[PDB]
Amino acid sequence: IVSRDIARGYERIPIPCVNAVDSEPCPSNYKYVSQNCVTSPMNIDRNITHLQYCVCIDDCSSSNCMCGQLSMRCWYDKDGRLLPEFNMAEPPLIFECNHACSCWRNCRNRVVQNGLRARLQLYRTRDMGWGVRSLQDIPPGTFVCEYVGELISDSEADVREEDSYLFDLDGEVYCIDARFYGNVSRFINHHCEPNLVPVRVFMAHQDLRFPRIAFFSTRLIEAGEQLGFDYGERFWDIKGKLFSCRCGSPKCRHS
Ligand SMILES: COc1cc2c(NC3CCN(CCCCCN)CC3)nc(NCCCN(C)C)nc2cc1OCCCCCN
Ligand SMILES: [Zn+2]
Ligand SMILES: [Zn+2]
Ligand SMILES: [Zn+2]
Ligand SMILES: [Zn+2]
Repeated sequence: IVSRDIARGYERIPIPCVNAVDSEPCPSNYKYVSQNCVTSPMNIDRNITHLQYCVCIDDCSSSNCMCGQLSMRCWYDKDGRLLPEFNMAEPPLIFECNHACSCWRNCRNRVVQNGLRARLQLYRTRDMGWGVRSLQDIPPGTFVCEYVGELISDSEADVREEDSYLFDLDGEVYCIDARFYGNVSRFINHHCEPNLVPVRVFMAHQDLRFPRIAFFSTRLIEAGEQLGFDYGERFWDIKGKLFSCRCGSPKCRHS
């Protein structure tokens, strides 16, 4: 246990850092942030009159909810987990209720905006690197964590040497660079048969150029199991020429 909480209390629950492999301290060559940040101007559309919202008089569990319609339909069940019908292979955009909605803060269409609910842990792996794992079982379709970092423009990401922490939000594209500023997600390793899938979500604003990346479990994740997600083709078309994926999956597509 090299750190009581890498989030310094910014998350709803601590994210401890342990090392049972060697004596290396907890990573400290980056700034931990719980929400996305920018290192320049960024004209995100936060005009409240531009927000589409609902006028539900219930807990937004009816087919009339405008926010559910924008999401195709509300995909969250009573527990806040994605319904079985959710398409993990090609996730729809999710629009959660916002402050312009007539509903209450505890309505059904609010999950990602409620923050971290799982017991996660940053840990030293065998390959002398770092990974993240759940310390509890996590049912399928559960929101685990958001991919947080430095929001930057495509051209800006194009002049950065270290590109191993980028995440594309594919006119005019933007990326999230978790190299200098990032949250626990910057430590999740790649996996060809991922237990985590990224979903584009909109909460306080609905500027389509700036979706927020939420990781939902693709199946039951057992306590102690390491978290992972598919980095994608761009990552491997570039890094594939430097090393082979070691996710160790019988279906590994990058080794
Ligand atoms: C590591 O894998 C990734 C690399 C990326 C990258 N790399 C470039 C390579 C060339 N240098 C050039 C360096 C020049 C240096 C000059 N001193 C700048 C960074 N650029 C961009 N977007 C910008 C592409 C240009 N646009 C015009 C299309 N996105 C990337 C997304 C990646 O997968 C992310 C997958 C998830 C991984 C999560 N950890
Ligand atoms: Zn509603
Ligand atoms: Zn609502
Ligand atoms: Zn709403
Ligand atoms: Zn692999």
